[PDB]
Amino acid sequence: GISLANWMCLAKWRSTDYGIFQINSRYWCNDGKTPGAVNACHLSCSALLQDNIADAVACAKRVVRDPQGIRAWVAWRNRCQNRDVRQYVQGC
Amino acid sequence: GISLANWMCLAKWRSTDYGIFQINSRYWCNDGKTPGAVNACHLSCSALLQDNIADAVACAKRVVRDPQGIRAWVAWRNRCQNRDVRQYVQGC
Amino acid sequence: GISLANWMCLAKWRSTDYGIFQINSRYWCNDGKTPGAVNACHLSCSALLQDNIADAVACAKRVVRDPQGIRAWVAWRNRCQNRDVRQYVQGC
Amino acid sequence: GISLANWMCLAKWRSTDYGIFQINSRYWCNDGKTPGAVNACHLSCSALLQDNIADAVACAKRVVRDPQGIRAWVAWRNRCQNRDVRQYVQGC
Amino acid sequence: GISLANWMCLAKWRSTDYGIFQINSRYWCNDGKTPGAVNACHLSCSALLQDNIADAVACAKRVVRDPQGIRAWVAWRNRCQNRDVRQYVQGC
Repeated sequence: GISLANWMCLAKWRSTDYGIFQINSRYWCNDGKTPGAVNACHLSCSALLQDNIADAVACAKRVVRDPQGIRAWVAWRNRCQNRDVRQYVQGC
Repeated sequence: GISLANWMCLAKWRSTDYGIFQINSRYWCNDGKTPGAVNACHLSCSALLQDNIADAVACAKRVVRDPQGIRAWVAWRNRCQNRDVRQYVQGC
Repeated sequence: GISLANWMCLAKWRSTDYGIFQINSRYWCNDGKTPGAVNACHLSCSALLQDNIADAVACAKRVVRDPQGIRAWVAWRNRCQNRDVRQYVQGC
Repeated sequence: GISLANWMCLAKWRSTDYGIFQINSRYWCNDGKTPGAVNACHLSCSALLQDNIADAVACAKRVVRDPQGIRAWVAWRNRCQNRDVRQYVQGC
Repeated sequence: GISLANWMCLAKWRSTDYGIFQINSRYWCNDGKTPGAVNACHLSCSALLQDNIADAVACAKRVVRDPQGIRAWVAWRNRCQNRDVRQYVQGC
């Protein structure tokens, strides 16, 4: 992931030292984010998958999906209609 | 994940030292986020999956999904209609 | 997850040292977040799944889903209609 | 992932030293991002997959998908129509 | 991934030294990005896949997809229509 380290040492027989660390930080910003909007989809025998990860830091993900065995998807004579469909997405 | 360490040491026989760490921090910001809005979908024999992770830090996720055995999805003569469908998504 | 450490040491035979750690913190901000809004969906023989994690720190998740054995989803002659459907999502 | 280290040392028998680290940080910015908007799709026996990762730092992802065994997708005489469909995406 | 290191040393028997590191940072910018908008697609027996990675730093991804075994996709006499379909994408 992330590893930081900061050291100082001295010996004897003025000083003003600075360490400033700023990784994912935001200052005076107007951030905005709008991932993954879905509208008016028709799914008959179908899959939709989304990872809408908006801001992760040092995050870990592990996935196993459908290792083994029969999948059958069958469709016939289905009727799907979208009419006058509008999507406005404005992550301003 | 995230590992930080800070050390200081001295020996003898002024000083003013600073350590500032700012990882995912937000200062004076106007952050806003709107992940994963879904509208008016028709699912017949269908799946929709979303990870709308908005801000995680050092988070860990482990998933196993449908390892083994028969899946069958069957659909016929279904009628699905959308009419005058509008989605407005505005993560300002 | 997250590990921090802070040390100081001295020996002999002024000083003013600082350690400031600010991980996921928010200062003076106007944060807002609106993950995962769902509207007017038709699920016939269907699944919808969402992880709307908004702000987690150091969080851990472990999942197992449908390891084994028959799934069958069957639909016929179903009628689904959406008419004049509007969704407004505004995570300002 | 990310590794940083900072050292200082001295011995004897003024000084003001600085270390500034700014990795993924944003200052005075008006950032905005809008990944992965989906509108009005028809999926008969079909898959749609999206990774809408908007801002990750040091993040790790591991995936296994459909290792083994029969997939069959069958569709016939399906009718799908889109009429007067408009999408506006404006990540300003 | 990314490795930084900073050292300082002295011995004896003024100084003001600076180290400024600015990797993926943005200053005074109006950045905006809008990857992967999808509109009005018809998928019969088909797959659509997107990685809409918008801003990753030091991120790692590993994927295994469909290692082994029969895939069959069959479609006949399907009718798909798009009419008056307009898409506007404006990552200003």
